[PDB]
Amino acid sequence: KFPRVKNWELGSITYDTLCAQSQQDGPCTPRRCLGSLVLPRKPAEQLLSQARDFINQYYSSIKRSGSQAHEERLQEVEAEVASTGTYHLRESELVFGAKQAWRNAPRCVGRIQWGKLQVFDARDCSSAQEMFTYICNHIKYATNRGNLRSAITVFPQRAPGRGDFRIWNSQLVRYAGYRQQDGSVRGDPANVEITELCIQHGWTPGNGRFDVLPLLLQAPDEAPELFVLPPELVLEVPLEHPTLEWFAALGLRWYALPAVSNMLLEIGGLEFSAAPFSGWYMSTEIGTRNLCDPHRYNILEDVAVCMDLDTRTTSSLWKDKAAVEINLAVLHSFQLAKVTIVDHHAATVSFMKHLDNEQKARGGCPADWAWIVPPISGSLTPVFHQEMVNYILSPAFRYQPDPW
Amino acid sequence: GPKFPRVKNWELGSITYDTLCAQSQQDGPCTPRRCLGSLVLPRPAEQLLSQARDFINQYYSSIKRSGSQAHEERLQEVEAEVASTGTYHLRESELVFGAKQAWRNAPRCVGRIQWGKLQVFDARDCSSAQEMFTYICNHIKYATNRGNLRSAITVFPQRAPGRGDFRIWNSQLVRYAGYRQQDGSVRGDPANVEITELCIQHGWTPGNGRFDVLPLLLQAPDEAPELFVLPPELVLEVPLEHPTLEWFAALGLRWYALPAVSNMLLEIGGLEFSAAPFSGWYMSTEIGTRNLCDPHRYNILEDVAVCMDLDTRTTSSLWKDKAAVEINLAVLHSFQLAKVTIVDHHAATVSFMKHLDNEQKARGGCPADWAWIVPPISGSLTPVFHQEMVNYILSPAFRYQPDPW
Ligand code: HEM
Ligand code: HEM
Ligand SMILES: N#Cc1cccc(CNCCc2ccnc(-n3ccnc3)n2)c1
Ligand SMILES: N#Cc1cccc(CNCCc2ccnc(-n3ccnc3)n2)c1
Ligand SMILES: C[C@H](O)[C@H](O)[C@H]1CNc2nc(N)[nH]c(=O)c2N1
Ligand SMILES: C[C@H](O)[C@H](O)[C@H]1CNc2nc(N)[nH]c(=O)c2N1
Ligand SMILES: OC[C@@H](O)[C@@H](O)[C@H](O)[C@H](O)CO
Ligand SMILES: OC[C@@H](O)[C@@H](O)[C@H](O)[C@H](O)CO
Ligand SMILES: [Zn+2]
Repeated sequence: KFPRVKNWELGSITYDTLCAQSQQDGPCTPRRCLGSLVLPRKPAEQLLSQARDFINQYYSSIKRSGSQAHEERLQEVEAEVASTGTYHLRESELVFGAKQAWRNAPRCVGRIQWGKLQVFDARDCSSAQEMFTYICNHIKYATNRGNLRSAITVFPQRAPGRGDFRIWNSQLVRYAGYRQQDGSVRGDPANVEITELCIQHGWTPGNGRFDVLPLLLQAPDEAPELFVLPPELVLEVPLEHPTLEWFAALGLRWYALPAVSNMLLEIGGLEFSAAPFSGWYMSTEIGTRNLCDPHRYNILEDVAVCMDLDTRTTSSLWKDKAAVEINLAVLHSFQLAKVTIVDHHAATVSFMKHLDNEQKARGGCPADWAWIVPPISGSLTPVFHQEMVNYILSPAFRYQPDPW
Repeated sequence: GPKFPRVKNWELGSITYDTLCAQSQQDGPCTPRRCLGSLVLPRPAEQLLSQARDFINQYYSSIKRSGSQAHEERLQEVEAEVASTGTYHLRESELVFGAKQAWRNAPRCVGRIQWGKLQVFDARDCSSAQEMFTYICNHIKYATNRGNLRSAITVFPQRAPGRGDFRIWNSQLVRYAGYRQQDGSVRGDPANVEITELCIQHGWTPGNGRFDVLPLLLQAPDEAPELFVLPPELVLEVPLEHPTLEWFAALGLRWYALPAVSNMLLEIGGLEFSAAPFSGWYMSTEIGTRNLCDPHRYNILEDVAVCMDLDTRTTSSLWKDKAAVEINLAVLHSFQLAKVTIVDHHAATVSFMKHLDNEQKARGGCPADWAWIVPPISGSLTPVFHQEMVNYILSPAFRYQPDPW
């Protein structure tokens, strides 16, 4: 019923009772576990019950359950859904809802920060142009000259029988990938498709390894529009290494602001199809995944050769060695640039503290072990040895289909 | 698409569907409401017969004689045995098939490319602890092969109704002692504190080193376990040195050659073999990362980092990451120099991906525990990290069982 959760480094045991609050099924069944899969395979009373649950969450949060304001708010929601098939959140409710979705996000290692989130209400946006203004302000606010601050901008909710507000980019800041005549890629192979979409919508493309993509922004039932981010808004960090003088000569660099723009924020049964959020990077996202993944910049071999490692065989651990120096270069360069970043040891340590906080606060914490455990040096971090329970709580961030 | 889990590799973009999970007749710990896939240990003639029937069907399928006269006769013979005795017995080749299939079916083992090449030792005639010792020594000699390691399993008599189990009390045939100190610390391997004390309680005169090989506590049916010291010449060990860090040798670290699990229950057609030690060869990260660097194991990370003169006062120096790499390299280098079979985490995960493709074609899927398959260092540097995996319980199976004390 309630799962026993063991930490194998410390021998300590907890029991997750929070998971009983899950109203949504994930992909596992008793016959097989699908916990390693990245993506999911796929009226009024329903909305009304998700709404009431949410409003109840909110008033309990401000310690006013049963108050007249609480009972009144419930009747407003009920009156509105009964008449219109939908309802609208008050700004304070949206702010609470956004924080809870972040708190409930099982794949986020940064949730120790969940209570500190600047929420921009952009629900009065009626055009792609206005979306762009809102986005620019978000980036300006969040970047803060390198003293990064977590933020989310919330655009208008989905509505029955009209197109969604959507940001076509998967991140607000990302580098282009240009498919070359011989079928290689200059730039970021993860972004070949969005790059091609930008060009087809009139963007004049650069030809570098790190060309910042323009935004494709879509207002309901309209073709998406192209907007070039002003370069002065996009803070970037040149990569150099503390001891390897040759490393800077690789011409490598990365952007400061990690901002997801393709996810759906669901609150009280309402869905926000455009609600970009940003925090700050954990170094391995850049050093290990972005730069070392075989299907990303894939620079492992190049670095190892610069290090004169023996690439002929796997047992020299040339890959492990290069990867460490790359992550070290990312930490060093961000610190030298005074741009907020957290290494995977510090991050995982703070996540453990978060598990403890949430255990006392809520009786558990949904966590996806495969995502929380860093992509290098797994068992060198405390989260490796910590069992975790995964489940879906609402409010939630969800994946949604690419709008094209 | 099909009504089966869609499985994606995100590096290559390739898609398979697992149809093999349909053959699973045993529930795991997950439900639609929550995934417990990360938990290490999650919680009658009628039942025996259906399990037995199922395995006999598996056996005859594998020899391509499903539905044959010998198939139906074997089914009848098993039902009649269970009818008169309450249990039944495997033919020798059925045992070999079952032990191989249990290995093939093990979601947590990355070494499964080798599954067809397992030497199965039949020790179902064993009738004493002394005899178990002989069989185990023989296993260790055969499997070690002076450094050219060979996969093997030795199978002792099955669990019998109204008779005590054959049990090996040790969790591995070879493991190091852990001596609790008066200051509260542990000398040796902290993993082994309890078994070390049980050995002493049973009359073992304890050492006082960091790497004292443990004696075996062996239990024949309905008898107190008996203590047996392994003759040092049978236990191959490898002193650790580093290819370029000349001081690493001075740390006096070492590890044993033979990784032999000895406390898992082997289950085949409902028959339960409570003592069936098996052994392969190490993947280097088992020694280098887990045994030597786990905080609750030898915990040598800080020590090595200090010798490397790293900044252990801040996480951002990546001192743990650097030291861990050199320790893993020392493990590989030393085993290679000593000519003792070992496989690094890159070569092992590449072979497992090949194994996945083999099993996709052969069986339509492969049960795999992602958390265990992905190595504890350099995770996304290996191809298995980017491979989605479906986990389920197939039988024959290796299973955990409670410590006999
Ligand atoms: C403040 C510092 C933050 C850190 C250090 C952090 C860290 C991370 C990391 C390492 C991941 C794994 C992503 C990947 O590897 O693809 C992740 C995912 C995620 N984070 Fe955060 N995060 C932060 C802020 C935020 C904020 C402000 C939100 C929402 C308001 C958020 C919500 C999420 C969600 C929903 C995911 C899952 C993304 C996906 O599945 O693609 N995080 N986070
Ligand atoms: C031949 C070379 C082999 C390699 C490289 C290999 C590799 C591995 C590794 C790295 C693990 C993870 C164990 C841990 O991290 O605690 C494992 C687990 C396991 N292996 Fe193997 N293995 C090999 C041979 C075998 C054989 C011969 C068998 C049985 C006939 C076997 C059955 C198992 C089982 C049942 C587990 C799960 C153990 C547990 O959950 O504690 N393996 N293997
Ligand atoms: N769909 C999809 C899909 C599948 C796997 C990974 C993905 C990207 N994951 C998020 C990557 C990312 C990038 C920048 N920033 C952040 N980020 C910011 C705060 N927390 C995470 N996360 C999407
Ligand atoms: N019960 C239990 C339990 C929980 C976590 C880890 C554990 C040990 N896992 C096996 C370790 C191990 C040691 C030597 N050899 C092998 N081995 C040999 C062939 N394949 C794996 N495996 C047991
Ligand atoms: C197949 C596997 O689930 C996939 O590669 C996951 C593994 N863990 C991850 N962990 C993080 N933090 N980010 C990721 O994209 C992934 N990808
Ligand atoms: C808590 C977590 O499940 C536990 O530490 C697991 C993770 N993955 C593992 N993987 C392997 N190969 N061996 C292990 O012992 C573990 N331990
Ligand atoms: O080129 C488009 C891709 O970046 C995009 O499809 C992402 O894979 C997707 O949005 C999930 O991140
Ligand atoms: O010292 C006792 C332990 O080694 C023992 O309890 C093991 O943890 C157990 O047998 C499973 O590995
Ligand atoms: Zn699961």
